[PDB]
Amino acid sequence: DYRRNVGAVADALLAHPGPIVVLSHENPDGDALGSVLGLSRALRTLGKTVLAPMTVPHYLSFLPQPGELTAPLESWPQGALAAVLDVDNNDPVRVAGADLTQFDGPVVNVDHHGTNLRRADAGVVDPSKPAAAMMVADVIDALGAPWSEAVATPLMLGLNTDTGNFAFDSVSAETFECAARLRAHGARIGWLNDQMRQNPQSYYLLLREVLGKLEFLHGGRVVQTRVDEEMLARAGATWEQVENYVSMLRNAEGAQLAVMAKDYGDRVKFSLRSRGPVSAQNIAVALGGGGHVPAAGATVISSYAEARARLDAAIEAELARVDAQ
Amino acid sequence: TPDYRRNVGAVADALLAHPGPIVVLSHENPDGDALGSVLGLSRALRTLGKTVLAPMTVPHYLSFLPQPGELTAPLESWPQGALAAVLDVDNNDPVRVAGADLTQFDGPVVNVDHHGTNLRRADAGVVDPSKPAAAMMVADVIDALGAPWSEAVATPLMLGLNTDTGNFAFDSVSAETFECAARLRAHGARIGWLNDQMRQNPQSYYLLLREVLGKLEFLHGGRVVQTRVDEEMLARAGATWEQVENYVSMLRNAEGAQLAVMAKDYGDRVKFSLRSRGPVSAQNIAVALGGGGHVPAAGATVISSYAEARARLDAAIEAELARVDAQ
Ligand SMILES: [Mg+2]
Ligand SMILES: [Mg+2]
Ligand SMILES: [Mg+2]
Ligand SMILES: [Mg+2]
Repeated sequence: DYRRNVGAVADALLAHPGPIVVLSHENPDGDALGSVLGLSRALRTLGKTVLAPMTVPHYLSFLPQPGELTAPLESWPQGALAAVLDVDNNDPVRVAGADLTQFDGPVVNVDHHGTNLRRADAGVVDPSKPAAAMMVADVIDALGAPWSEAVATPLMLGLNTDTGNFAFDSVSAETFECAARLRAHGARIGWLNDQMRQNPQSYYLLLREVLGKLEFLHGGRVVQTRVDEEMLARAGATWEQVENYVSMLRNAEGAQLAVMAKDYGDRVKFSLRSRGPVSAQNIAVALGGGGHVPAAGATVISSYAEARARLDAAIEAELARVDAQ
Repeated sequence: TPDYRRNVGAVADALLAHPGPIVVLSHENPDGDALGSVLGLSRALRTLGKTVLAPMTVPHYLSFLPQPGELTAPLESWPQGALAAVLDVDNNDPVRVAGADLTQFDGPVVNVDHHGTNLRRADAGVVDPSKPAAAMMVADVIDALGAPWSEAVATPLMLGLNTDTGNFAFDSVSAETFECAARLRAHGARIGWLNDQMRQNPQSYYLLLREVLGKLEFLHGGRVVQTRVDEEMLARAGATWEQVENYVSMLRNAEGAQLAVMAKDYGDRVKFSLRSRGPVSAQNIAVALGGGGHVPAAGATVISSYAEARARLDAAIEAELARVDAQ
């Protein structure tokens, strides 16, 4: 069925005579941007007219060339087809650059999220692939293989970012084979990573702050850090940059729990990473929230001291969880 | 290539045919490729019933990878009838071969290496600088050995592949590099565990980073980034001078910067590491302080206090930028 559906997506794209609007999810990541650019370039080499509305984050701005990605679409072009990647088309609120609730043309979808409703004129959803870019590569082969370096490179970038440079346990042998194909097509791995290593002054100044509120507590097995808007003002950064430090704190030794705490002032908004025989969703269901399986995310509308005490009690609760299991 | 496959075959042949002990060696201060290649070949050779000694000193950050008592201390003499299997280094470069003294040995030597400077002289050998990790080539040798594959063999070879390619990020990564990773992963290489263990940072790392970042400085409008580390900072952090080595690179990553400078202040002298981009020559700046190097990567040791040294480094920086802009 994977093969048959990759084929149906590609056939629908090949058969479409009008413009093709290529879309991904709001706040696009490397997989989103990379899948949209790879598919867009492949379709343009075949002579398709493509619109790709997307707001490029700065750390990814080296990749698009002028006029490849546009501002959000005012209105849908006549005879358009929508190719939605790395997100569910049945979730318009999460699809950025065009409003799918105002469109009635054919819709095609390529996604690797298990939450997908699996409803489109032609679609392929495969949670066992760790990046939509892998799936888009298979579509491009099914389109007639319009390969070039310009197509391969953005797809390799999305393979990279969605697997954390081939570090996550989602990486299968098939993931590596796809990277081998992409490299043979010309993907510029060295250039990609020289570009992805660049960091703004904001990053360093904010990481000086983030580390300023760091403590190795619980006798040595839990780490905790904290960020306020003054710290953001002194670093010259934004709140969407604090989401690059909880990963580094999970990496601490002799520890089990790495807690980030965003302190807007009138509420605390947590990100609680962990590792080992400790779960971080038995603290996100012990003070409320949502997420994925090992992740977390809980908002306490109190001030700073109180929310942290609530969190510490929930952590001793996961501690009894460990003492029991 | 037939040459490559013939030499892989000759190396496996010499290993299978040898009746006595096989001493498996790599270079001093082993990296992930050295340890991972030594462990993969040693484990494979043991499933074929061979007597293997693997003398190696493992650095702390890699000590998760060997089984306890899998490696030995350096050999103070050679077992009778031994063969030396030298990986990830040239056997004609004995100073760099750690764990045994190859100038005292004249039994059979086998070599598996991927550096171009290798003299290519061994009783059986294969050198291929187009392979980005010796662990790739060791995997090919294990195929030619006929040894049973398993997670124990595949996992250490996967680490060497990771560490020598920078997690598949260097320009040396080829299609066949990824084809090798796929094959290792299919054999059970524990990719998640490996990257967990490689990102296990002691408290010292974070404290030292805070201190280093505490002295970070952006100068000349972002073009120049600069910091330093002294003994007080290492005392406060519980850190070593060794841990001050991944910092000149994290600084070169600063956007808009054409020059990164790290200064190590030992009380009586200051060692400067300089990296530059675009038109800025780190060499000219280093030569002005008494040092030198390549155009984008240079160094100098000034025998003074940090204050005196910094003033002279600022002066040398101003001249270089002034030359660049006047061009
Ligand atoms: Mg995404
Ligand atoms: Mg994705
Ligand atoms: Mg090496
Ligand atoms: Mg090597």
